Amino acid sequence: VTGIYVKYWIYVCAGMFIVVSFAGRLVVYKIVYMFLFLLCLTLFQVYYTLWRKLLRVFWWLVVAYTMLVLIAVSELFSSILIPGFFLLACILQLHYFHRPFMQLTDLDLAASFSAVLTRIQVFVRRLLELHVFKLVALYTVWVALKEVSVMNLLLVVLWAFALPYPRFRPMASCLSTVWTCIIIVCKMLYQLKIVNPFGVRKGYPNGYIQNHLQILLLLVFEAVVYRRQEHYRRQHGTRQRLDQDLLSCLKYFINFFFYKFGLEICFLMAVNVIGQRMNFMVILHGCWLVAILTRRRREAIARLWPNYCLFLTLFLLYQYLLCLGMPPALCIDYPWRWSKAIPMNSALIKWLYLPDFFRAPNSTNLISDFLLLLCASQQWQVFSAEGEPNPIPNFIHCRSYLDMLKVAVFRYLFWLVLVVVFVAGATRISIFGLGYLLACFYLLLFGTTLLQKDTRAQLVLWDCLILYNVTVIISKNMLSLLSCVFVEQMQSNFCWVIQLFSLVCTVEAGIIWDSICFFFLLLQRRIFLSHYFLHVSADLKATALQASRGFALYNAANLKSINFHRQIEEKSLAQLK
Ligand SMILES: CCCCCCCCCCCCCCCCCC(=O)OC[C@H](COP(=O)(O)OC[C@H](N)C(=O)O)OC(=O)CCCCCCCCCCCCCCCCC
Ligand SMILES: CCCCCCCCCCCCCCCCCC(=O)OC[C@H](COP(=O)(O)OC[C@H](N)C(=O)O)OC(=O)CCCCCCCCCCCCCCCCC
Repeated sequence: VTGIYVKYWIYVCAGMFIVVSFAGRLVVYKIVYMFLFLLCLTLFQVYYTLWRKLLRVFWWLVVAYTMLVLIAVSELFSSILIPGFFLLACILQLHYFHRPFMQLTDLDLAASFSAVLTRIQVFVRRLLELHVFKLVALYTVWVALKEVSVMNLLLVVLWAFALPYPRFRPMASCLSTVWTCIIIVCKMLYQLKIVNPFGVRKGYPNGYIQNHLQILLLLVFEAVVYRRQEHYRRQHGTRQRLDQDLLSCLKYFINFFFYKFGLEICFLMAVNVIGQRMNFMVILHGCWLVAILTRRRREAIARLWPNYCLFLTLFLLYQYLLCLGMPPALCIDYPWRWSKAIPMNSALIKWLYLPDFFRAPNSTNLISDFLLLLCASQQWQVFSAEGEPNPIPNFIHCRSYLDMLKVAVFRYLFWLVLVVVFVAGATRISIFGLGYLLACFYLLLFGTTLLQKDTRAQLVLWDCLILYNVTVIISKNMLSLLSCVFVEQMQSNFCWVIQLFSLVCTVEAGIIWDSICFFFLLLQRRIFLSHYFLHVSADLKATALQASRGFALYNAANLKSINFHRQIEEKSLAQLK
């Protein structure tokens, strides 16, 4: 207990200070002073100016806060109790939990706990991108959803154009913390009962500042993790190691999952956002995806990556700005929505991503675009971060458990892809379904002969098929307009146009079979290039070289059987004679 108190002390003080909220209405003593002190301490910790370099000043400021609280001190039956408890807690933390805390800040379960803690800390530190990603998710899914307005666009923009540029990431994070503190102050200011009628607070439960508090808590947790990693670091290959057992391969993928499949995952996330949003902006996304994908060689992808990333981040910023525009203070309306008889209506203004007060554009899909941005930034980092033919004969045959998986992946997956293509084609009625069915049929008929072909024609035909699939994706995205904007009019005019395509409105979901088909096709395209498949193709060629002997052996067996029967009949007839 003494060690726990000496170690985990400041957290109790922070919790006690935070517990001072919901003190009826807004009182400067209740919030302003305490909230300002907590914000100053948190900002000092984030910037490491005092709370991580002059913690004596931190203790002095804690003592000063306790003195101010004392100077400040059923109406007062319970209100006079929380300040006393907070003062007592601060005095206790300053009595014994101050010097040992500063010093520390400068049974088979034991081994398991040690291993779990070491793995978690190593992951948080080395794979700091994961932490950054969690903080980004908590800073985007809240600002873009809860309070979509000014005073939250600054932090969103800062992080959005900090993620693809890690050189700006550290200071930007600190700036975000400062901005969060400012937002918190605003949330504390607007909660007062002195308003009486951008980004108004309108505090209902006075739970209306939980977003900024959670963002600050996540930032503090990330900073604490980084500081602990630095303290541990100051104190106290894999590819060849792949082919021993399943555990080694699992650990190797845990290490370098993104390094090899980042482009595939980014394409999959682009398809996912395309499916989820389904608008004109998505038409732009699809056009740019085909533009990148047309250049087949990876070096062209390297050349065109920075343009992709910059275009996508500026597109995200434009989307967020377009979400919040023309504040309702000026009662004038947008240059489109008049009382005129212009052909546009509510359906088209919903489809076309435009700001309208009657139907504000959705703000729970920017998350998918931001995830795509994160994938693109990680892949840009990977791009900037730049014998087996002996083993592969030995996985052509079976060993402990890695060989079975290798043969099931590099040999028995070319047919699962065809099965998935057939299922996708036959599970939804359209012209695209017929095209998928015909492609699957042709591939299945000419499977083995295609496998034994050289890599060139194989990649040519595979790229043709995947480009047809992405063309189908973009065509469905295009026709979603006529599927939703002009449902009744087109239905009355023509019902066969609704027959030939899936005209239902989508509004993970939507094009799911198509997405997995795209995934499997891209995976098989990647497989066709690895060395592992080379000697599987060699085995197929060897099987082709055969088939001049099986017929001979069947004939030999037939001759053996017929001659045995003949001999027994001759014995019988000799007996008869
Ligand atoms: C939400 C919480 C989840 C928590 C999960 C915890 C468990 C999962 C952990 C995830 C795996 C983490 C693996 C990290 C691997 C780091 C590799 C690494 O730093 O590269 C090696 C480093 C740095 O090389 P470089 O300068 O970039 O390039 C050198 C050269 N140019 C080249 O081509 O490269 O150069 C070096 O020489 C340094 C080598 C250091 C290697 C560190 C890893 C050691 C082995 C793996 C340990 C952990 C494995 C996973 C455990 C999983 C447990 C379930
Ligand atoms: C309720 C029903 C549930 C049904 C769920 C079914 C689950 C099925 C899981 C199947 C797992 C297979 C996924 C692995 C993905 C394979 C695709 C892939 O990664 O390509 C292989 C890549 C590409 O080659 P390369 O490393 O770059 O080669 C170096 C160089 N380029 C060269 O070639 O020169 O690099 C590699 O070659 C790496 C090869 C590693 C592949 C290992 C696969 C492990 C499979 C794990 C299956 C475990 C099943 C457990 C069953 C439990 C039952 C209770």
